[PDB]
Amino acid sequence: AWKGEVLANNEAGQVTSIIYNPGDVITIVAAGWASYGPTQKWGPQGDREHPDQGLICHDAFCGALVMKIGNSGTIPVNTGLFRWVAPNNVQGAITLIYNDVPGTYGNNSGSFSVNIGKDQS
Amino acid sequence: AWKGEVLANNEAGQVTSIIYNPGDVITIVAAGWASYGPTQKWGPQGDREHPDQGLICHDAFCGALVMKIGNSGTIPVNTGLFRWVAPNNVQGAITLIYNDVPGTYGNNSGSFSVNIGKDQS
Amino acid sequence: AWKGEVLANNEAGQVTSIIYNPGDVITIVAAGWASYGPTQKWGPQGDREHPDQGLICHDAFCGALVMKIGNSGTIPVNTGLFRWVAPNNVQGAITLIYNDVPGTYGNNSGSFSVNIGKDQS
Amino acid sequence: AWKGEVLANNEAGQVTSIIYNPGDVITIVAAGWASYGPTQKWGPQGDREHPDQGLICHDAFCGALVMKIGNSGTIPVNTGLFRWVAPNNVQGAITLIYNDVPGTYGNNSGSFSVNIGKDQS
Ligand SMILES: Cc1ccc(C(=O)c2cc(O)c(O)c([N+](=O)[O-])c2)cc1
Ligand SMILES: Cc1ccc(C(=O)c2cc(O)c(O)c([N+](=O)[O-])c2)cc1
Ligand SMILES: Cc1ccc(C(=O)c2cc(O)c(O)c([N+](=O)[O-])c2)cc1
Ligand SMILES: Cc1ccc(C(=O)c2cc(O)c(O)c([N+](=O)[O-])c2)cc1
Ligand SMILES: Cc1ccc(C(=O)c2cc(O)c(O)c([N+](=O)[O-])c2)cc1
Ligand SMILES: Cc1ccc(C(=O)c2cc(O)c(O)c([N+](=O)[O-])c2)cc1
Ligand SMILES: [Ca+2]
Ligand SMILES: [Ca+2]
Ligand SMILES: [Ca+2]
Ligand SMILES: [Ca+2]
Repeated sequence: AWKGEVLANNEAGQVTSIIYNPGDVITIVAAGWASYGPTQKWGPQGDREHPDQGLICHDAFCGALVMKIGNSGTIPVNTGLFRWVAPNNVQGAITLIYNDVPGTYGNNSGSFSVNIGKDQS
Repeated sequence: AWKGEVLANNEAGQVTSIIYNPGDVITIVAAGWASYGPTQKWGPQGDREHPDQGLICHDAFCGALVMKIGNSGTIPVNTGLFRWVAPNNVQGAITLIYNDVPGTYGNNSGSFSVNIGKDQS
Repeated sequence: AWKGEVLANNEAGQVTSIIYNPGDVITIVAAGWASYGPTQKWGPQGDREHPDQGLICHDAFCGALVMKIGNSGTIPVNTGLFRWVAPNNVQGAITLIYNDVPGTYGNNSGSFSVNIGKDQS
Repeated sequence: AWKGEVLANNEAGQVTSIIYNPGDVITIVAAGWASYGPTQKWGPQGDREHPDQGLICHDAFCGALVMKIGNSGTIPVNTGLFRWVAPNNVQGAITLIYNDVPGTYGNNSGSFSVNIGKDQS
């Protein structure tokens, strides 16, 4: 399995040790408190009240945890995924990213602690 | 595995199908939005700003997800637990509970969607 | 998980650390060479040519690996069990036993090397 | 997971649906009765009394179950593999094969029933 920190200010995202292959089943658990700028913190589901002003993922709130798998678009993670299977032709290294507007990561703070494992299949 | 809803207004908590036995390894993923009363919602980590005025679990925020295993005290769950093992002499049915002050559940709303599975061991 | 040897000459069998609980999924893999008395040795399926009379397990060949769960009757194991759930109401420690006629274990020789693990469930 | 039969008389072996990828943990359980020509049958460990000459796998007995991962050399399987990680740099489809001398498969008979699954990792 993989365990590590995803910094909210890391615009390129945190590459994991997990290479998602066809057929794989994965489980993700994400925890902790982070900010996209304000003097408040939100969990891995982000800020349900903040407008989307050009987020890297339009299917999750500002300040949410998302991922890319190889060459994929952003996929919501939020608090995690339980025994999850990717779409046809989605494969490669999993990168975890804090959901924010491109070029606005410099004022972000905090992190999420994330676990990923491959399940039985 | 078990999947189900934990209602924020359910003071007795939601009993699951998971009977935790000595040696078991479990994974929990919790998601969603709930309130302990106010016209705002919080995720399974609850409200980090709200004081503890007699919460059923003093190790988690008001509005967080917690659990009991058989005859145990409350144990924080928050967003989930990854490949977790219980203390010596903690065993029995897992019950999931919204963290609030006893007798104050009537104004709560929303729910968490929760998955629990037993891992390889 | 558990790994150990089951001696063919051990009439009482080898009690393991694995406690089979309701709902558990287990995998067993057994290997090696043993005899119920002749100079030949057989694997964990035993001797398909030997008559069935007086064996501790009528549903496996003489020289096969079998088990008990708690105080159950004998259950065939043979080369192993893949992601197995008990079809009967059984609970308790797994004991591994060589299948032979009671009182005839003293001329037996060799052993099986066995792995047991609990699977995801 | 994959379940199927490996015929002893099939020199090319049975290609499975399981693609072994770097880091995968697999479990294999094999059962049944087969012959490399004689009237006797043996289990998936084969015949411990048969000489080693000309077999497709020098590290297993004649009549044993072996495999290839992609275009690898033969790898012993015997009764199975418990939570196994490839110790060598191998990737690709698992092919299951009966261990015999090339060109001598036509007098073989019987089969092994095999389960393969990917384990948690
Ligand atoms: C149209 C517009 C106007 C103001 C901003 C803006 O200032 C801003 C700055 C951030 O650090 C930030 O994290 C976000 N966000 O999440 O939406 C917005 C961004 C876009
Ligand atoms: C000492 C005191 C004063 C006011 C209240 C109180 O009114 C209250 C009511 C709730 O529904 C509720 O969910 C909580 N809480 O989470 O703390 C407090 C509770 C205790
Ligand atoms: C050394 C040894 C140990 C066990 C056996 C053995 O299993 C055996 C011995 C007998 O006298 C017999 O009549 C039969 N039978 O009827 O199949 C089996 C045979 C030899
Ligand atoms: C009448 C009769 C027929 C078959 C057996 C018999 O099956 C048997 C099995 C053994 O493992 C064993 O060790 C021996 N023995 O050495 O005598 C006999 C035992 C008795
Ligand atoms: C029907 C059949 C099929 C295969 C065998 C067999 O494997 C065999 C045949 C031989 O002529 C021989 O010399 C040896 N050897 O040296 O061990 C083995 C024996 C019989
Ligand atoms: C010189 C020599 C010695 C041993 C073998 C031999 O091992 C063998 C193996 C077979 O599976 C088989 O089917 C046969 N056959 O029937 O001839 C022979 C083959 C050739
Ligand atoms: Ca920002
Ligand atoms: Ca309340
Ligand atoms: Ca005997
Ligand atoms: Ca042959």
